[PDB]
Amino acid sequence: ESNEVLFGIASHFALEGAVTGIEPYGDGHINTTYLVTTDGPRYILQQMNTSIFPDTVNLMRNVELVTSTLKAQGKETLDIVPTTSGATWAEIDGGAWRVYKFIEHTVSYNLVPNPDVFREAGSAFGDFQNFLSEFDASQLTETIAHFHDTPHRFEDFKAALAADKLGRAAACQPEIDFYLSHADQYAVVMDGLRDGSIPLRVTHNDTKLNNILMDATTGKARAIIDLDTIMPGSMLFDFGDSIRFGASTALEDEKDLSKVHFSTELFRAYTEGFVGELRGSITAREAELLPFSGNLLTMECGMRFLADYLEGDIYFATKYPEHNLVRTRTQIKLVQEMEQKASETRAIVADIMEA
Ligand SMILES: Nc1ncnc2c1ncn2[C@@H]1O[C@H](COP(=O)(O)OP(=O)(O)O)[C@@H](O)[C@H]1O
Ligand SMILES: CC(=O)N[C@H]1[C@@H](OP(=O)(O)O)O[C@H](CO)[C@@H](O)[C@@H]1O
Ligand SMILES: [Mg+2]
Repeated sequence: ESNEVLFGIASHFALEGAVTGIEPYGDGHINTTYLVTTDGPRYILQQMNTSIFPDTVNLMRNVELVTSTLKAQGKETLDIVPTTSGATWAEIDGGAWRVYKFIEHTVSYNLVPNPDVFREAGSAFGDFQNFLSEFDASQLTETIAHFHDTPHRFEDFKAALAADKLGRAAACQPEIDFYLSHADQYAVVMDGLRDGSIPLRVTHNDTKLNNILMDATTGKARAIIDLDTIMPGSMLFDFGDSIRFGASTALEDEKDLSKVHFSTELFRAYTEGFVGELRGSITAREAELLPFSGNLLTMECGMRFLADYLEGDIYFATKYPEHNLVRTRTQIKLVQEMEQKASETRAIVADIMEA
């Protein structure tokens, strides 16, 4: 957007300084995020993606509930900056906008630099699961239906495949056939939720590493951010998605596949932190499925990238024509290694569960 428009958006909100700049910020794929610099404090300005989140009112009700509950326990969270009229967000010229205080003195990662960071991530998201269990499902309505319903995601993929809108399928048969051939594996968690053998828990559902901010001095988790997909699910969704993004030795969109590997050391680090917090609640069946949840969420995210590629990149932000194809290829590479290292990851979980 133009500065004129963005500065105009900013004037709707109860900011506490003269705005000097509003610049695109971050590696989030969904909302459109800006850093607001002023003569004092910083802010994050976001245009919410209403094609993905059509029910802005319900989305903001969830964010308000989660954040206000954290605040009421003296816990740092996202601080909504209200409109100058006291609302939690603003509809302006057909767009939905919100502002958060910029969370200061923090660092974040798109790639794990060492095991300690990822262990801390595990601890933080494990703790967040405990926090979220204080809510019952009825308080947090789904912001996106079938969000980690992998069989449903596969129906979406198959439809995108069959339509082949852009004729992109011809260049990615190996990737397509990978997802088609794994179709038998996609229902394991949904089946478990449906018949009661996996508990339905309130979950974050987007636990990739760059949705948590760590303190720049202590290295401890300061705040879990990107609260848009908090809703009922399985613990396995949060665990698996974290492993997907953070147990890789490479970026999500790394072009050079030789750099992309699944790290059992990073798997162990995260699991130690995560299970460490949830040992009192984790069931036998959840523990059994922890390794495979890595596979599952990586395949789900990968199929979604490839579906988006086949549909002309309508869902995820992209920087170049092949971006989603590049992303799907890292996810496949990771799953190939997770399959190969299945016995090691089983052993790692078994080991951590006793200790
Ligand atoms: N309150 C905040 N303080 C500092 N940084 C933030 C804040 N909120 C978001 N960010 C940064 O902006 C990025 C994108 O925001 P996010 O809510 O994750 O958007 P998306 O939904 O598009 O992923 C985050 O990954 C993080 O780096
Ligand atoms: C609401 C939504 O679709 N979020 C996506 C999206 O997360 P963001 O933090 O919003 O960029 O990109 C992820 C892949 O990087 C994917 O796993 C996730 O489900
Ligand atoms: Mg995000």
